[PDB]
Amino acid sequence: NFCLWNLQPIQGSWMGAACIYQMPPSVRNTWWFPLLNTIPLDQYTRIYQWFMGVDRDRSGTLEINELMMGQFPGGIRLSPQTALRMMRIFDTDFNGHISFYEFMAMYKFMELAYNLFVMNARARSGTLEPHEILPALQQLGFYINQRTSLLLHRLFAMAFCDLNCWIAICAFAAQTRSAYQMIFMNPYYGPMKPFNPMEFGKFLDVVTSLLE
Amino acid sequence: NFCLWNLQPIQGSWMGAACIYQMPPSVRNTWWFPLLNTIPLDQYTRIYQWFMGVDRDRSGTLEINELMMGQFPGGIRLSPQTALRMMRIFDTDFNGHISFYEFMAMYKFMELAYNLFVMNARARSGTLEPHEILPALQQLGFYINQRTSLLLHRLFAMAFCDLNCWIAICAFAAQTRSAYQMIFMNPYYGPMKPFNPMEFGKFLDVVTSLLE
Ligand SMILES: [Ca+2]
Ligand SMILES: [Ca+2]
Ligand SMILES: [Ca+2]
Ligand SMILES: [Ca+2]
Ligand SMILES: [Cl-]
Ligand SMILES: [Cl-]
Repeated sequence: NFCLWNLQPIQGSWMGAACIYQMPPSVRNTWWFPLLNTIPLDQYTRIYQWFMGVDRDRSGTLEINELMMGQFPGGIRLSPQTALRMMRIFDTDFNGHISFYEFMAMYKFMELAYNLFVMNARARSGTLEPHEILPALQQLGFYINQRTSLLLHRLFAMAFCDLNCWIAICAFAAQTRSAYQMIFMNPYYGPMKPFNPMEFGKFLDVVTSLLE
Repeated sequence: NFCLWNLQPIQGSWMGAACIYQMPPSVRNTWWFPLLNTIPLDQYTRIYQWFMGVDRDRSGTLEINELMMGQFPGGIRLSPQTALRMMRIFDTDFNGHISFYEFMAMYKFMELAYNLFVMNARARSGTLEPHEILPALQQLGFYINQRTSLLLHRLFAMAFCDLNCWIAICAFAAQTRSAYQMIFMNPYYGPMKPFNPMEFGKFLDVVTSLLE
């Protein structure tokens, strides 16, 4: 719009630059960084309060044991496997710690996943049946096929897939996205191509098949 | 040598061409095809006898249930997961059948893996301890790192890794090789680069991390 009363924020607004330049390069370079600009300041304090509840030794950081022990929004809990996936996604420094800014990303990611869970649990509230996994993952940007969606339900769930199992699936898909980023940063594979969600979906189908 | 008495066979000898051109394109195009030229004719009949023992419905082909039920050389047995990996490696036609030529490859692969198992089970006969997995896989051509070798022992074994568990590991590494072949055949990633075992080793490290 060119309407004065309805002006939308632009990506990379000058007002955010101060904050952005102070952030660690690892954080700024990562595929999930744009999650950070979706969070209003007024939710900052809520997320920070949550962070404090998970940070059991008050280190100002989250370690894998804290993720395994933590309660997250919507009653989400993480198995040891899933806590490790969250570390591999969000500890972009590879130091074994999740910083507050890294947790903010993880929190938003979990809230996106939770929203799609509730939206796609239509046959039975609080569970995803196998046929609901495909659309929920597509909505999140993971363009997989039916074969793959049924394989993920089988690997990560039982009849139905509860919220925790859904978050496990989403963490696997996101860790594969990080792995993809790492692989294609290797200069052996030529100049880095822009991300193509359809091509990445095919990559995710293939890597999923390696899990069985 | 230029010695008449000690002439070595050359790869792609004219005498094998008749056979090679009659083979299905899927088989000829696959990364494991050179396994086939390592098998002398006199072992043909032994492998065929073994094939017949696994082929329970005499279809002239092996299906996944036959792999799950089959006994292979060295007392090797395949879990459901590993039988499926063997299908993903060797059913290059994607028809759900392993042909005799596809089984020949699988048999040779298993014999290579079995030989390295016996060679590397030094601390205790009939088992690989975690530190023996790294050299055995390097000997097979899979250039992984220590982190990865210990992750594979953890994922696929217990204290020690028996033969069947080792074959499971080898099948995972080989299925990842097939996956790599498939991924890099996609024209999105540019002209296909020649295979580089060191670069592939790094790829295997990364994909291994996705299994936990
Ligand atoms: Ca802490
Ligand atoms: Ca970190
Ligand atoms: Ca059969
Ligand atoms: Ca076949
Ligand atoms: Cl589909
Ligand atoms: Cl190493």
